[PDB]
This record gives sequence, C-alpha cells and structure tokens, in this order.
Amino acid sequence: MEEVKKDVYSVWALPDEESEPRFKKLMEALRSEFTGPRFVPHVTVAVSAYLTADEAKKMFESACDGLKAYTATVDRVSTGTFFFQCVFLLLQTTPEVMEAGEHCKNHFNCSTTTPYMPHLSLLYAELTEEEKKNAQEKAYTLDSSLDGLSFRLNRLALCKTDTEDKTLETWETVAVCNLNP
Repeated sequence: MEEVKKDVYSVWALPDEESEPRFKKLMEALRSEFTGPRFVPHVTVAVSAYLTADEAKKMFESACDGLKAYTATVDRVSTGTFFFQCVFLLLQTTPEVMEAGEHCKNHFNCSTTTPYMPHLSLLYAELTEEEKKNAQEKAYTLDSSLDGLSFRLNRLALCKTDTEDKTLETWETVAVCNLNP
C-alpha cells in the first residue's frame, strides 16, 4: 500500500476574469454587513468521497479535459436554511450547467446526493429570517442587475474541503485548470 492519506474533495467551476470581481465585490460587501468568512466565488459541480491525492489528481485531469468552458445565468438572489446556503445566486438549470455537474460527478465517482441546484454562494452565515431577508435585499441594492446576469465558468478548482467546517479554514485549493472554450 502506497498512498494512505485520503480526503474529501470538492470540485469548483470558477467565474471568468470578467465577472469574478463583480462577485467578490458583492461578497465582501455582504459579509462586511452580515459578518461571515471570506471565500472565492464558485459554482460547485461535485463533492467526492475519500480519495488519495493521486486519485484526486487523476479524476481532476479527466474532468478538466472532458469539460468545456460553459456559462451560467443568474435567475435571482435566493436564501437558504443553513450556513452554506444563506444568500446565494440561484442559477438557471440550463443543459450545459446541469451536464457540467453530471459529468464532474461522473469523473469523481460521486454518490447520489440531492437534486443539483446550481448556485454561486454570496454569503455563508447563520442569520435570522429577518437578517436573511435583509441580506437578500442588500445584494440587489449593491447590484440591481443581478437577475439575468450570465457569466463564464472557464476554470475548475480542485479543493480539499471539510464540507462541515464553518470557518472555511480547512478549505484549500489544490489545483486549478483551464477549461477549453
């Protein structure tokens, strides 16, 4: 037996250079008003089970090569019921967005989870319904043209994530890859 360390990895589709700063701007604004951890804009496409570094590397390369750059479209700013789904951008369930998720889950041999609800989280926090309703309005206030906004996902990031760590301290990006147009 060679590689004995194994970790759970998250795979993220990353916004293009053009849209990233619009997203960061809004994230930094909302977390400075509702207090939450700092993290990069991303659209999760898969969460693996336990993988050695070498296995994750291989799955990553396969995903990267067999996935073309695609785009996502903001439907609206929505809110959730727990820490990681506080205020997020709900994305249109287009074929390309749904398939990217399907194909990445195929490559990292993911198990059945919940329906794919593609989204780009804007804030991770535990707020009351009022504070939540307020953060949502604020997103719009800060960026009134979010609805219908389309952005390009041109990179994938391989991330070691303790999907339950609310500090995001265990969250680390291992590798990043450019998706072909």
